[PDB]
Amino acid sequence: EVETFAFQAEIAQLMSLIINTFYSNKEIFLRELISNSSDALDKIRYESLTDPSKLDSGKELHINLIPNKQDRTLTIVDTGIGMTKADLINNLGTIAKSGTKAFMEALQAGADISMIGQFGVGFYSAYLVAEKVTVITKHNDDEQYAWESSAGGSFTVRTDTGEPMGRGTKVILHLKEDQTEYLEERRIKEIVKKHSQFIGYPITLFVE
Amino acid sequence: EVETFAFQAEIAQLMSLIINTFYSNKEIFLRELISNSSDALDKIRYESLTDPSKLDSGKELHINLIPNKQDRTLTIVDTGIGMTKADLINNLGTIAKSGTKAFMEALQAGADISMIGQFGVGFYSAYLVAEKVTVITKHNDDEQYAWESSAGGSFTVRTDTGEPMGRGTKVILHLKEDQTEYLEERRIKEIVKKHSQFIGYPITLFVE
Ligand SMILES: COC(=O)c1c(C)n[nH]c1-c1ccco1
Ligand SMILES: COC(=O)c1c(C)n[nH]c1-c1ccco1
Ligand SMILES: CN(C)c1ncnc2nc[nH]c12
Ligand SMILES: CN(C)c1ncnc2nc[nH]c12
Repeated sequence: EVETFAFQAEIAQLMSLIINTFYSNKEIFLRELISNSSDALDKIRYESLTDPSKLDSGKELHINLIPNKQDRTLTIVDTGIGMTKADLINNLGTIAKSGTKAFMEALQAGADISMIGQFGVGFYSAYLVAEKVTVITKHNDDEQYAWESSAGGSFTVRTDTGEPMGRGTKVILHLKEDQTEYLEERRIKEIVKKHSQFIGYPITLFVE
Repeated sequence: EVETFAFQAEIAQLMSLIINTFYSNKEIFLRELISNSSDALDKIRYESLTDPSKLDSGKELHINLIPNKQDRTLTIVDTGIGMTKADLINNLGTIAKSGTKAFMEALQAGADISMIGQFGVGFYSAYLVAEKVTVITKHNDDEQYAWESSAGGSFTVRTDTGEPMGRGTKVILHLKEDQTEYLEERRIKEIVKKHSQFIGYPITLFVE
């Protein structure tokens, strides 16, 4: 069963801005997603010090970058803390409303699209390069979900019946037809080397 | 009763490096502490969406910068999530060991002291400008503590019997005698305007 939800008007606005504004420096989407994964991994690691059983769903704390040309997807996989249904539908959600607003205001004031991360909404930078984003995620306290949006003002969530992931998050970027350079090994290596050099987790770039 | 603890050898190393290395761009300590406060405020705000009673210890989410020339202190106050005794003594602690190591390695490799934040140990940047740091903190689940260190390989923790703070963290920087410019309104304003422009919380600079 697939549930369909309306983004709040402000997030829809933001998504449309990212999609519509002419902005050539798109590569920053990857720094933002890697950094999102890094924060999710910090959080699970932190929680684990006071409750070791939080790691029963897997001990390795890592980030995998997985390009697939047949499918035209770039997937960022982490084993961080994962997201609950309430995060997907409500909490993220509420936090994104105020980051959006602040980010909008700063843009009017000459700030730049690359600064999206300072406003806690870097995940939406994925729409610089993706026509569709699917997010698979498993939190310890909850079941595995698939969230999905091509923007246009709505998203879906359903319980996921794919390969079970243990704990973590997979962001599957369905790339715009003119953004396939982000499937290329030397392009991804360049981008990681330039913006994500000091991430405190191993980042494995899978080959095709 | 005052408990005295030994820093792990690696944190002592890091503290000594920050204290000893010739490095003129000291102002970055303030961006790091403001950013620490911002993350503590994000965390309490996040937790509050699933448990509103977490805010019974105060609803305002803010950052105050308080200079005092008589005392020669600059205090960064937040109402974020606060720290428990276990954070002070163990958890921070364990997380700082690996950030330290990575930060050490990057420095050998030509990275710069200003990059300390990428390695989760920006709090120690306070020793660029402070001969002594006192940290007062209250977490919902625990009592109010005073932590204190002048480096030299040890720190103390005691239960604090000062003004009760509700919930949050006060970082009191006892400034080195040659670092009093950080007590000055126009200097602090300059620094906040330059490095902390987009923080998503009101930052009030108190006057003397
Ligand atoms: C990995 O997914 C996300 O970050 C996400 C989803 C699925 N909804 N809203 C968000 C979000 C909005 C702002 C920060 O995160
Ligand atoms: C506000 O205080 C701190 O950040 C703190 C204290 C009191 N111990 N270790 C830390 C710390 C080490 C690394 C990140 O945080
Ligand atoms: C909210 N948000 C950005 C996220 N939450 C949990 N795990 C994630 N992995 C990548 N992004 C994540
Ligand atoms: C670990 N750490 C950096 C901190 N934890 C909780 N509250 C804080 N306020 C400033 N820094 C904080």
